[PDB]
Amino acid sequence: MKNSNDRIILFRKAGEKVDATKMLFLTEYGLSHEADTDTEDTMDGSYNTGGSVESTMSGTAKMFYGDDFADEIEDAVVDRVLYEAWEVESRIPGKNGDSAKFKAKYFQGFHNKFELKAEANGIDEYEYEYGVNGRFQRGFATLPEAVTKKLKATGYRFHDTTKEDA
Amino acid sequence: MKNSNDRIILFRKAGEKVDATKMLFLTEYGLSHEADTDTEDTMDGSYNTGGSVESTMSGTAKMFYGDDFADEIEDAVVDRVLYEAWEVESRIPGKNGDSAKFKAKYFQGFHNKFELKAEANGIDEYEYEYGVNGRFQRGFATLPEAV
Amino acid sequence: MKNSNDRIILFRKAGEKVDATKMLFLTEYGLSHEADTDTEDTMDGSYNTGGSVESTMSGTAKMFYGDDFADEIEDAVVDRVLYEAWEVESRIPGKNGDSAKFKAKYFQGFHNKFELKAEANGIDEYEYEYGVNGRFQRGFATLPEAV
Amino acid sequence: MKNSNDRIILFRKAGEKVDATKMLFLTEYGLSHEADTDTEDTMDGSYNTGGSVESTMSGTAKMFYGDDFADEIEDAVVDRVLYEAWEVESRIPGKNGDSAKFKAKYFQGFHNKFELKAEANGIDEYEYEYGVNGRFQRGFATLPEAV
Amino acid sequence: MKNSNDRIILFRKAGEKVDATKMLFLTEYGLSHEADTDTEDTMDGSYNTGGSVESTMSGTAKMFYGDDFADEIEDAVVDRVLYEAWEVESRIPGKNGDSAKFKAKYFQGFHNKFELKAEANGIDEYEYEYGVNGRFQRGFATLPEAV
Amino acid sequence: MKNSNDRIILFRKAGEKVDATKMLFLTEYGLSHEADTDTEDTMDGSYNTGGSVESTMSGTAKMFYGDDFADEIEDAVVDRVLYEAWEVESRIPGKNGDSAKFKAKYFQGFHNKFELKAEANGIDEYEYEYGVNGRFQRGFATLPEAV
Amino acid sequence: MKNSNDRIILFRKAGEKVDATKMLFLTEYGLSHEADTDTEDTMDGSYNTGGSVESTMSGTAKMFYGDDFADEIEDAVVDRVLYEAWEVESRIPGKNGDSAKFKAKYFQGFHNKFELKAEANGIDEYEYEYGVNGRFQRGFATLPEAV
Amino acid sequence: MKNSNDRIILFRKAGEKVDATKMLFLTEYGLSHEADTDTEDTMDGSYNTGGSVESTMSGTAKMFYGDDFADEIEDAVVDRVLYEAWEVESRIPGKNGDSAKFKAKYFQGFHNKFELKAEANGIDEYEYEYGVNGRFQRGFATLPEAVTKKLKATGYRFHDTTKEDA
Amino acid sequence: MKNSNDRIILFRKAGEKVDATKMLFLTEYGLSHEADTDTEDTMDGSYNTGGSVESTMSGTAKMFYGDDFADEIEDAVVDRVLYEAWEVESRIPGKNGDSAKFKAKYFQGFHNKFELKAEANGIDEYEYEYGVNGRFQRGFATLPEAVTKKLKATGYRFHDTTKEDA
Amino acid sequence: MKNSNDRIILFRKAGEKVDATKMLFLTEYGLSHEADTDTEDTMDGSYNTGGSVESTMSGTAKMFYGDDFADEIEDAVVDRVLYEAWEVESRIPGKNGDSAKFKAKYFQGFHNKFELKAEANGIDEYEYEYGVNGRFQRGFATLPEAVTKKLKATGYRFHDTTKEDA
Amino acid sequence: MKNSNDRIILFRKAGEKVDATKMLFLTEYGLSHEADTDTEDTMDGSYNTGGSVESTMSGTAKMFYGDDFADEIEDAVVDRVLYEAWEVESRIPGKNGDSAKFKAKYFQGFHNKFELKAEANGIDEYEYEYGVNGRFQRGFATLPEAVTKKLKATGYRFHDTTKEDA
Amino acid sequence: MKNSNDRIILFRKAGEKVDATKMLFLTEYGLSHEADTDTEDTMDGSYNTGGSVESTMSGTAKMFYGDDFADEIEDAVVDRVLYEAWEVESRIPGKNGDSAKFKAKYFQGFHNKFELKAEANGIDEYEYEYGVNGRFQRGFATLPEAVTKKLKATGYRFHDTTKEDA
Repeated sequence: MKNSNDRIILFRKAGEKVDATKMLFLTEYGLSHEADTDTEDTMDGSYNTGGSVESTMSGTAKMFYGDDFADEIEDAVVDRVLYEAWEVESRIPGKNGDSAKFKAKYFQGFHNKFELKAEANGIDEYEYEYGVNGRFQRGFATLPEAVTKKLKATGYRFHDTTKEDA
Repeated sequence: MKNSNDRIILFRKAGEKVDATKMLFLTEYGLSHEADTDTEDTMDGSYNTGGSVESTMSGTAKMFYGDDFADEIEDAVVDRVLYEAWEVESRIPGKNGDSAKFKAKYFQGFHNKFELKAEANGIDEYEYEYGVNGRFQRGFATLPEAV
Repeated sequence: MKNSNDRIILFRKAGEKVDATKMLFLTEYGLSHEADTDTEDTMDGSYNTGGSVESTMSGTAKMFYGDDFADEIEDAVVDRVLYEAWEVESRIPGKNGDSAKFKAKYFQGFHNKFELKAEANGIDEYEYEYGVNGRFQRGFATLPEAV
Repeated sequence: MKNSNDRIILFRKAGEKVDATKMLFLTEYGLSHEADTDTEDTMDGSYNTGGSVESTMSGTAKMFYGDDFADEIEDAVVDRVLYEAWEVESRIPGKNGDSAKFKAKYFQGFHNKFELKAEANGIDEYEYEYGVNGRFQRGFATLPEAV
Repeated sequence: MKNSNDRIILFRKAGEKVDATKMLFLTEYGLSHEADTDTEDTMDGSYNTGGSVESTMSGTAKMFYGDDFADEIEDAVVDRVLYEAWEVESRIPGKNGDSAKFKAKYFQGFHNKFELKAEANGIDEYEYEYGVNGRFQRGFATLPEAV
Repeated sequence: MKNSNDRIILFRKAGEKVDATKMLFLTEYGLSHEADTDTEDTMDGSYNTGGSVESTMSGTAKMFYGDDFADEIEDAVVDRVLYEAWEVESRIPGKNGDSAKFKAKYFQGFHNKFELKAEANGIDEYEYEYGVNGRFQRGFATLPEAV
Repeated sequence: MKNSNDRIILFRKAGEKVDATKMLFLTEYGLSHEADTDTEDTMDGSYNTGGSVESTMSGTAKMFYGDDFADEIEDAVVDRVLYEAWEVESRIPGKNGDSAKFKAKYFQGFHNKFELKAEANGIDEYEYEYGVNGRFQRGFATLPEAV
Repeated sequence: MKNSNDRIILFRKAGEKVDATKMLFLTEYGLSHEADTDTEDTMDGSYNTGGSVESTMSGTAKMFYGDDFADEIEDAVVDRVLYEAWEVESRIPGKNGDSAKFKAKYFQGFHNKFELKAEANGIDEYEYEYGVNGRFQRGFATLPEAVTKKLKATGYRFHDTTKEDA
Repeated sequence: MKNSNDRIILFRKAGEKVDATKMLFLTEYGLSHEADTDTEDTMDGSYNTGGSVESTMSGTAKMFYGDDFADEIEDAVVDRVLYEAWEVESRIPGKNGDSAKFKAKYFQGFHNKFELKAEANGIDEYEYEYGVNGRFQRGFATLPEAVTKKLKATGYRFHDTTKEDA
Repeated sequence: MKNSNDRIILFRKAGEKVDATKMLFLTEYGLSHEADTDTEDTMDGSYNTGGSVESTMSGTAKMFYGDDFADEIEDAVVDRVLYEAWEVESRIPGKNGDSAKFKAKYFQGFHNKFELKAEANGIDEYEYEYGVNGRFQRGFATLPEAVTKKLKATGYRFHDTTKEDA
Repeated sequence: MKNSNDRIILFRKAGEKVDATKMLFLTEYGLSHEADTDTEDTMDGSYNTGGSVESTMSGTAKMFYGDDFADEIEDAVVDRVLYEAWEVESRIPGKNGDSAKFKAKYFQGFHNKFELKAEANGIDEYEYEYGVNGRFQRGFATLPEAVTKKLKATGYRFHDTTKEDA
Repeated sequence: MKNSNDRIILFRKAGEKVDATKMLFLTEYGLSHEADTDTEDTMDGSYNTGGSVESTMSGTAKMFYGDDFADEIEDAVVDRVLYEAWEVESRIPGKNGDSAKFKAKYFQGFHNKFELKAEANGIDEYEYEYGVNGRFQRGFATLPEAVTKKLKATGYRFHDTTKEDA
């Protein structure tokens, strides 16, 4: 009972004191939290001791002229830049003394892969896989004004005919 | 109660702000909104997916000598230029200060198809299919030359 | 023995509790229940799978000046708002205290399609397809304005 | 030589042993047996696979006031309840002690579809498709109320 | 120059050597041979594959009281028993000692489909499709009861 | 300006050099050449692939007593023997020493389908589809028996 | 207002610069431009892909004795030679120094299909489908022999 | 002759003394019991000695707004929390002095994997793979009231027209 | 020229003195007899010495309410119980002084895998892979009365209308 | 320009002095001759020296009641019996003083794999992979009378109506 | 909002002082920037230290008669010639004092793979995978006149009838 | 802008002084030039030193009665015979004092694989993979008369009716 369009992605470069940057035009998306069971089994029983996680998140996108962000992702991949990213679900606001904040999943890592593709008379898309350093942290997050105005994204409001407006 | 010929239909390219025109000699005009909803099953119940809606309109008209508009359409379908159109119902004016402009639906998209047809001893007829490209807005619009 | 025009058909948005209306100038109305049962074979025999049933109803009607309801429908198909409808058979009242309300079928779902059509020197006709979204309930319902 | 209207057609739910009824105002009734045999080729020859046979019957009838059976059918297609039906040819009685009961075919399955239809100034017609779910048995069956 | 009704058409089960019969009240009868040849391309040229040929025949006829054969057919399509059939053209006798037997085509296969149909105030009609299962042999065959 | 019945159409098996014949009682005859060209897109432009062309011809004719040729055709489609055919237009002779032979198209291939059909109180009609198997050659050909 | 028979239609092979001709006895002629636009969905919105447009034209005409052009067409579809065609509207001359040449559309491509057809006691008719292979240019062109 | 809808899943966190939690809107489901044959073969015979099992269970789901359970599953995967889960088949009640209890398969472990996915204008689903510590235990289990009332799940009962009810 | 429906599967637990148990509603089926060629090749020739076989049989099924057998299979997989199973082909009876016996393939082993699956409004099926200890043995086998009566499996014989019978 | 139907397969067990046995109702067929290049490359050149081949042949079939041959193949697989097999192409007879003989490819080996499969209301097919000892030998071979009469395989010749014949 | 047709590929052989060479008739295209996380994890934390990248770019093409370039690519693959290549995106010109220059991605390497394919009555295409030495460099690049005139690529301008022009 | 039909394949056995042999009825075709980058990376840079190539060429064909060539290929694969082969593209003749010669790619090796396949009422095709010793050589090659006359391959010229010709 939840449309994915609702979820939103925010990015930022760690040692940069600026507001986040939404990721536009991502078609697919995925977030895998694997686990490796450090289990040691007795000869007369069994036990699990620990777990080494291998979290990660995958996404696609469509490379529109306007934003140069994909270039930043690529520079991160090739230059091994640390990036902090969080998916901040819209339409799930705070409960107690929190209304503009929104549910989230904040995690940091390095972009361990990035790969585009393009065909004739076709939009040129790409796919990035992003690691996750350790465990992620959840917590209600607020959005920056820029992302808020983008979220609206109204399309071609009513214009008029015979030269009143383009 | 509305005679079809009351429905007036205009087009123009987005770039050409000044330009204005109307489609002539319509025989059959048909709008369409097609909702893509295919529920995928669930153990505890079922959910009805909300999919996109590819609305489109198909009209057939005739082709005479004092007009080339249909040629502009068969140009656009190929060059894939953008257009925007106005489905205005006449005899339905504004409410307060918009009386000169009658109710209409405005939508911007491309012409997805052009197909004309000839028949020995008969006037040639051209049909066109136009994809609306998103939500269709409402309001009122003013006609040119009072017709 | 029932003349089709006895079948009365109402719609309204779930949110607008107060709102009420009826469809007018129906020409052909058709309900449908489609059972998806495809047996998959078995060595010892065969089993008939029980699949979902996507019931839907399609109606065509005319479009006149003193009404905009059809416009609300061509709005909903796009905006994909929910609606709920009432297929009430008149001349069939309650049994004990429900006489004013006649038998009907109630079901809530979306409008899956709108397609109108024009024809030179003729009234424009709009057709609509509505998906019922689940089991259709039975009972009796009351008409507005005694008609 | 048999006039179609001689073919009589009954239904009832398996659970309701006592219940009995008949379909009324048939216009077109059609049975069908569809053999799925697709030979897959062989170097030394060819073999004709023996596949299942999904037999089904489709009937259209009218809908009047003194009956709700068709409503039970449009209920079953949704609720996917079992039914069992009798295709009895009248004017064909038993041979020794079964004269009161005429030849018939008996088969139990679900109603796979219901689709009714209206038309301004005309009686509404409902069509149904019933899947037989296996081999159809033969014998003789007795009518109710001598008709 | 041959009136269709000259074509006589017989069936019988392989097991029942003694049994013999004929199809009655044909309205439209049609044989078919369908060659599956799909050339797959080649750099130096092209080769035309020689595929199997699924020949089949479809006939419609009427259904009266003094016959149950059609019921045997609607039995076989389900039970998927083998049959063998004779497409004999009358008025074409042997050449030397086979005059009593007229030219015919003999082929053994299953009945792939049965579909009957009713219509208020009309005789019910049953159609059948029979798959021939291989090469169809030729020669002459003798009719029963001189008709 | 050519009346269809001027088109004369002959067949014969490649092996039987001496054999010659003609098709009789054509009602509708139709040749066809189908080009398979599906451009696959390219970044710098587009290229139109040059694919094979499966030409074929379909003719319907009648079936009388003083001929069995149609039976040879329904034999070939099954046995998948080769044939070769001649689409000769009469009233179009050679130019220098070929006047006795009229223009024609020659092509060798198989008969891809045979389908005859009967109708109570009517002459049975057989249709055939022939695949040409490659380029069709041109030239002039001589008729038998001056007709 | 344009009678169809005003539309004049010429063809010729690219190699044969000198050659020129016209299509004769058209009955129905139809041009078509088909835009392939299938939006693939996006989380933040939707984008309408701009795909290629496979324009093509289909015409049917008659076939007489004093012409072989149609034969050249049924040759090209097979040999897959290039051609180029001119859809010139007569009664529409130039503007300054091009009056002798009337408006026309020029496009070069292959003939994608040829299909002729015969009918006892009637003139044979050949239909052709031509793929335009890219953008269609506009301008004016001169007729041969003043007709 | 058994529709899957009947089977029901119940979860619970081990060190939590509360009633179980149904798992809503699971589309697919699977339960694999692999085995590793600790077999030793003589030079003049053959033998099987033991077997190391690698049981596990996989499931999908659809992430509706109402419940935050998927978040709990995820927290488990990343934090290695032990969970006890059992599928309790409905419509198969107890035989002897047991009517409210239902057939079941009880097992506990750790969630070794969790991974969601989401596309444009599409519901956002996910897939979790859950290990099984050792052998499972079967036994007739009773459901908690909450699960019982959910099981009913009637939909949009008959309302009325012209303002009597929404 | 042989319909698979004809073949029939019989199971039994080894140290149990009872009659076999047919396996109902198996859709697919398979029986792989791999081999490992213990071959030693000279420098001036070649030779095969022996072969280690890895026989096994795979099957699916559909989990109808009536029978609890699938539960027994599962208990085996998890508990490593030795089972003896044979496919006994119907419609191929004995030749010499044997009429009720039927051709067969008898083999013993442990169930090395079992795994079910189920989807919405779908029958819940499963798949099991069963090892084979060593070489199997062929020999005409007789069926137990229970399996014989099941084999008939007639469906909804002719009942009557207007209350004579359900 | 060659229909596969023409090719024919003959089998025989080595230490058996009898005539071959055709393999009926094989749908697919394949014959792979892999190679392993024992190549040694200098530091200033390259060389191929030898090659170890891994030839083999695969086939399917359809298990008709009449013949018990598939059982023999299976016994070979599980018992490691040596089998000599040759594909003898029909319609390619001898050239010089040879007319009844036919072109062929003769090879010996052990059946390294065999595996059947079967579905509901479906014919029960199988697939066998057969090794090849070393290099095969080609040479015109004659067929046994049995195979010759089978090759004809005419179907349901013209019978007669009204009790003259079945 | 970006058609791939816009992007353009330029090639050149390193020790050659000539202008670049566009690559015509490439259908697909791809550019993968993998990464290998040289990460060392403490026993009480985690850390990433470095990253070894494995960039590369893949493309197809269609082998038109006119150009012999594909032959040069092949000679490279087989001869291990160093090539410098850059994708220079059209319709994204310079910003400050730069108008003829275009955005780009310049990288050098060796062609680690090349492979064509061709079917009957089909255009003969090919696929090449090209490594990337280290990190690539971005920077606004200008095109050579040759590529500029090719970019236009107008098709069959208006000719005339009855012998004025071919 | 090049149809594959144009390209032609020529084969020959090395130690045989005869003219080449075309390969008829090949449907598919492929020519892969892999590379293995003998690269050594400093701790403060990177370098490529050499490359070991693994070129090869794959092809299919259709086994027409007329030619016995496929048998020769097979004999090679099994006997490790060295063959020299070159694709000589038609419709690309010599430039300077060369008109009958045609562009080509000459290479020799051993046939490392060969494998046929055949189905019911289907033409019997096969697939061969052929290695390449070292680097190939390109050079304009002339064709042998035999191949030239085959290239024409005209089909069923105009015959005549009523017994004039078959």
